[PDB]
Amino acid sequence: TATSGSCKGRCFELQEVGPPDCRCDNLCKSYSSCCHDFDELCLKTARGWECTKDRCGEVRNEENACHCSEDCLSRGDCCTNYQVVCKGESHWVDDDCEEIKVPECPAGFVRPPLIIFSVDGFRASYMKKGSKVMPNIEKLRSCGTHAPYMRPVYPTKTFPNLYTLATGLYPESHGIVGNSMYDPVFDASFHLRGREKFNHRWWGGQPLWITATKQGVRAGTFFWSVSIPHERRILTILQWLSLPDNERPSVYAFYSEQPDFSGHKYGPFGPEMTNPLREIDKTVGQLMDGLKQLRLHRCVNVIFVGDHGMEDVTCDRTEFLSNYLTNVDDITLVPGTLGRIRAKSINNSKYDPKTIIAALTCKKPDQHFKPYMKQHLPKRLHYANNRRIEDIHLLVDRRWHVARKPLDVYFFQGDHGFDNKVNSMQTVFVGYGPTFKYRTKVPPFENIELYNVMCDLLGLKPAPNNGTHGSLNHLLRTNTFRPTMPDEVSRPNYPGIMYLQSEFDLGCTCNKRLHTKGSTKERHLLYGRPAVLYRTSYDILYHTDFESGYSEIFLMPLWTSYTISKQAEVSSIPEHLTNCVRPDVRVSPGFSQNCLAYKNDKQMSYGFLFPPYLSSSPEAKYDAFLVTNMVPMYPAFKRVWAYFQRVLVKKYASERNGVNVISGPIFDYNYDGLRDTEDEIKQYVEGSSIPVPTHYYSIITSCLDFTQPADKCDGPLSVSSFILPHRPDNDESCNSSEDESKWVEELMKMHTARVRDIEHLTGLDFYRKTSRSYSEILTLKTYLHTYES
Ligand SMILES: *[C@@H]1O[C@H](CO)[C@@H](O[C@@H]2O[C@H](CO)[C@@H](O[C@@H]3O[C@H](CO[C@H]4O[C@H](CO)[C@@H](O)[C@H](O[C@H]5O[C@H](CO)[C@@H](O)[C@H](O)[C@@H]5O[C@H]5O[C@H](CO)[C@@H](O)[C@H](O)[C@@H]5O)[C@@H]4O)[C@@H](O)[C@H](O[C@H]4O[C@H](CO)[C@@H](O)[C@H](O)[C@@H]4O[C@H]4O[C@H](CO)[C@@H](O)[C@H](O)[C@@H]4O)[C@@H]3O)[C@H](O)[C@H]2NC(C)=O)[C@H](O)[C@H]1NC(C)=O
Ligand SMILES: Cc1cc(COc2n[nH]c3c2CCN(C(=O)c2ccc(S(N)(=O)=O)cc2)CC3)c(C(C)(C)C)cc1Cl
Ligand SMILES: Cc1cc(COc2n[nH]c3c2CCN(C(=O)c2ccc(S(N)(=O)=O)cc2)CC3)c(C(C)(C)C)cc1Cl
Ligand SMILES: [Ca+2]
Ligand SMILES: [Ca+2]
Ligand SMILES: [Cl-]
Ligand SMILES: [K+]
Ligand code: NA
Ligand SMILES: [Zn+2]
Repeated sequence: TATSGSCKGRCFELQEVGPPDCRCDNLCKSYSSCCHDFDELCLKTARGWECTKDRCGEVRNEENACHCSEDCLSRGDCCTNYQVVCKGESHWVDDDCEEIKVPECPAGFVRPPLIIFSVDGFRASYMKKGSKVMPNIEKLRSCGTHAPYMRPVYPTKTFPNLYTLATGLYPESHGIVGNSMYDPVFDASFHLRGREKFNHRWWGGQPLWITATKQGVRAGTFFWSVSIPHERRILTILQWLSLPDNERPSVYAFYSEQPDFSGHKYGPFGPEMTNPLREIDKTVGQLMDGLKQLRLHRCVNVIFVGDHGMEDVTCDRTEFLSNYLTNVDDITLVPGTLGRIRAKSINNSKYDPKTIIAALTCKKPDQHFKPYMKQHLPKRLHYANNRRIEDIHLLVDRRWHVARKPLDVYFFQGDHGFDNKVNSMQTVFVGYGPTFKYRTKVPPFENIELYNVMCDLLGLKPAPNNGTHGSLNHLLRTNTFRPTMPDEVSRPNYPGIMYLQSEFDLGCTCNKRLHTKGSTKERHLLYGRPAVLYRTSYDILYHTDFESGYSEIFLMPLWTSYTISKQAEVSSIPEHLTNCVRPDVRVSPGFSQNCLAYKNDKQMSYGFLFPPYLSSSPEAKYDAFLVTNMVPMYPAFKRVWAYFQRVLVKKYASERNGVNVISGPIFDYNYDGLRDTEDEIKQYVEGSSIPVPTHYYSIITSCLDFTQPADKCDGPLSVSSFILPHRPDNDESCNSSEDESKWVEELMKMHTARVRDIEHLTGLDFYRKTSRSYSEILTLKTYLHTYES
């Protein structure tokens, strides 16, 4: 570039220029392309950041970092404390909270601006634990809308989380799957240090600044160069807010590398952390004071958000793969608070993923990581459908690291990156301004949801993303998004009695009419039938104790719904009943399973969706053993499922005052988080067309007010759900030799899920017929029961 050009009149210009011009935008530094005089003109520091009484009314000196002259407000370049020191005004933090019912903006503003104030490593518990030293942040939190915590995405690192904030996408979809990555298609490596990360090919989706710009709404920079001091970042935003109407952005971002930087050195709660928290709070105060001087403090919506939390982690708490693998030199590891393994050489024909997994599985009693093939990771992590994610993954216990060899580890006392349900990884959310609610607490929610909300705040249509638009309506005073329930694509058949017993050849070892036309359906289907959102052929089957949507294409239920009261009795299941699976006279032989395929398949057995253990009556129990209630299950998985059905369902009914359960299969052989089509299924029961699920789900709903039984609930609902992997072993559960009471519940907690996760995986839409607002239901569908204290 012709660096001999000048930044005079151009400092922090919003639109980058190309060669031969030199640049004065904030990215110039990152591209070594700033005009020669950029530091001199654009990064002024003279006299620091604060007006003093002696400077009030000064003649303007262009060398100063900020101004205390009479003309500074119209120029938009006063120091943030100018009006306090020189005009007897109060600091924003010292003013009482006053509800902001409507935007109170200068003429020419067409919408309230949005400022995203992002703090790296701001762990959720800082809001309480640091309260005495963060009065500005505490005022935003108490006066605005806040959650107790916000859940990050996995991995709980900066780049994946900030880019999720910007796009509404899971890392597997936006592509920023770690702070370090290898892309095999491009044969390229992304690192925190170096130039490859600047290549646009890494950054997928459509970030908020693009969404805005394409829709005619101007944006400030999102990236801030490390060397631009925070006070200059703030002053820059405030100068941009003073631009003419057709030049001024509507969306802005601030980023702070604190408290993360100090948290890595000192741990999350090291005594050294107080000062960083005070410093960040000071910066918030600068911004708020600056807005108040500009008459924008009741105009702009401020989002105070972190990217992830921070855990205690030390060099000694490192597991070494060289203690497990004889062949450690044949692998490449992406190390730390997660592990990702691939072959060092793609020409090495002796590398074998299975052997690596086996050598890493339950080898030391206290082992502080667990290996997975990525498709076997908990589905809630949504961490598999990208070629940048290695097939072999190590989920590392909180407080630990993994490394390849001890020499890699020859400082830090804090780190992050762990599973996003871990409490130490949670972060913060506050929204303050005219469009957010006043003095309102909202439940915890996921950061994937925020893109849609920022688009709502800006009048933008969001690009397609992984939020559930409307699930955060309860944060907002205005600009809610009101969607319609998706249209049902396939209508059910309602078959009657159409086949005689002797038409079947199952190969098994061997008022009723009111219940078959759906007379207890009100009790067992409490929220309406699920809607099927794709083209298929299915049947609704009614029974005294349960209702099902039976797929003629997959030869099993898509869903099975049943209600269990607090007083339900559990009964024995003798094996002669399990062996004598009965034809369903409503469903053709051709569209049914059989016992022979199971007898022939030495690896596959079967279970039942409605639990025979919880049958209400003799008439009713026969229904539990219908061929249309059977599902393929490996013997190892039947241990898990039997415990859930025999012990856990009744325990949850007792605790919750009844539960409604919807269970069913999931097929996701391509690990994309989406329902498989029939032609994607990789495994059948031997000699048959009976497809093998990759997972089994259950959605367990009750009354939020547990004084009301689940079947007579007048108000909001409570849900917990799971997506259990259908595996042929229990190798994931290192204590699985013990009784199920010692390991199954732990496995289930790990595989906790949102209803929305199940919806993606099944093409079903739940909760169609409740008494509740649709936005309330969408929030319910995004809920995750995390099992953390
Ligand atoms: C979370 O939300 C996101 C956003 O809604 C959901 O992701 C979408 O899911 C769709 C289904 O998986 C997917 O749709 C496919 O789009 C293809 C066009 O894709 C390009 O163009 C779009 C639009 O501008 C762009 O967004 C895409 O961006 C991806 O790829 C670039 C690299 O080019 C990456 O930088 C970027 O990060 C992003 O990667 C992510 O998605 C790709 C898949 O697109 C993954 O490979 C990555 O790992 C990463 O996850 C692209 O630039 C389109 O071509 C597809 O159509 C084919 O396949 C379907 C199969 O059902 C079929 O109907 C079509 O006929 C067609 O078939 C032909 O191609 C097949 C595949 O090669 C072939 O085998 C057949 O024989 C046929 O010839 C399909 O429509 C959409 O791209 C993504 N969007 C994003 C941003 O990720 C996501 O599902 C949500 N998650 C959950 C769990 O709900
Ligand atoms: C609001 C918002 C802001 C930004 C800008 O964010 C940044 N501006 N400037 C820096 C950043 C972050 C990275 N970075 C780091 O120093 C860093 C720090 C810790 C870790 S670690 N180790 O804690 O994970 C890893 C990297 C360099 C400085 C973005 C984008 C997407 C543009 C990044 C999106 C949004 Cl929505
Ligand atoms: C895509 C991407 C690239 C890079 C490399 O660097 C950049 N190259 N090109 C841009 C960036 C930074 C991000 N970025 C902005 O912050 C921005 C700038 C101007 C306006 S504007 N023009 O609307 O005012 C709005 C937003 C868009 C442009 C990074 C890292 C983190 C590696 C820096 C992160 C990302 Cl997500
Ligand atoms: Ca020029
Ligand atoms: Ca799939
Ligand atoms: Cl990483
Ligand atoms: K078998
Ligand atoms: Na085991
Ligand atoms: Zn960090």
